[PDB]
Amino acid sequence: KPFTLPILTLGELSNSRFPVSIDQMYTSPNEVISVQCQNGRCTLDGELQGTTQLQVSGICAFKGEVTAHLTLYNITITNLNGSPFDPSEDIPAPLGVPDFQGRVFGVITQRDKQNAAGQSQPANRGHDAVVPTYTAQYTPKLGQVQIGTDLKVNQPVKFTPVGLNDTEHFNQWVVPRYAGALNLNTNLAPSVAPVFPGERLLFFRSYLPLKGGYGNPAIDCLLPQEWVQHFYQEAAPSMSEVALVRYINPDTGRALFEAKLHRAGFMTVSSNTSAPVVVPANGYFRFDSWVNQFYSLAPM
Repeated sequence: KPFTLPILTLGELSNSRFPVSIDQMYTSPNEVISVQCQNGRCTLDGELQGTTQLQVSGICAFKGEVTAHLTLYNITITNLNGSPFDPSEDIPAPLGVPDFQGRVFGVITQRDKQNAAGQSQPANRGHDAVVPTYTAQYTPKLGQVQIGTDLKVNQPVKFTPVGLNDTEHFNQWVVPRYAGALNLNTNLAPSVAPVFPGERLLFFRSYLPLKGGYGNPAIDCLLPQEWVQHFYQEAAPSMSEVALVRYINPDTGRALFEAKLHRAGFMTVSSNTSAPVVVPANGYFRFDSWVNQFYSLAPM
């Protein structure tokens, strides 16, 4: 089966590491030469990796049960489908959980498991919450995270992400210790990097909302969520380690620039600057052909 990309403009692409629309394509800073994010990870032949799952509503979201009220609550997390999480499962953590250090802001909602006498429907409550992912309390692989905001113990919760609380401790390329400092992370999607001098990573960037403070925080993903979804659907065999892709202006049919789309599921370009890529609104990538690591990209 021939490999393809979905046909989607930048305005039709979603971030795979936070559930928001893409704002820009962006070339990696000089300091960012290797990354190992765990959401938005998928091989070109459709194998999801890391903590990647298919639903936008799963990205940086989680479900679980409140086990303790301390402003702070301990949550025993489940899989997103509500089934109990088995730490023995060969994934880094429940699929969808945040893959970066930061203070994730969203809303925790709670619907009671049973109805009160005289009520035909369950009681509900919900509150703003912060989920720190850089502290020892963030141990989703051990089945527990801590949130700060009442909430009932042993009643199920949903966390809907909105943005970051603030930029304190926001390091998008530092993978959390999913099982705490005593345990190595396991079953990680591998690190990716340019290996051709003068190439750098090409990111799909979103500027996340903030609850407060100064900032315009960026989260960069390797693949849009729709690309992950498409690759999984097609399951097209990869015929080499590198797919040459070109960004097309559809009304002219001309290629504006070219990029390497690597088998592991990430892109590199030939560029000397870290900056937003300025492109027409109607443009999109198209698969050209399979090449190899020695192929030299035209400067963009």
